[PDB]
Amino acid sequence: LAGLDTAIILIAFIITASVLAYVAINMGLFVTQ
Amino acid sequence: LAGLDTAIILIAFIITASVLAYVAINMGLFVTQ
Repeated sequence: LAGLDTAIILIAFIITASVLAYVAINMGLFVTQ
Repeated sequence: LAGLDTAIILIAFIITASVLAYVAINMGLFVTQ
């Protein structure tokens, strides 16, 4: 099925969103300060 | 995002105001003397 496939792609794509926010926020506070 | 670029756009122009103010006050401080 894809239900177990989609759930795995979900966790992966969610982490890459967290890393993107981790860097984007950091660079936000850096150039601001 | 309009937050990072604006901060750089900001600092790019605040630098410009500093250099113009630099040669501005230097202009008056000379001619009056």
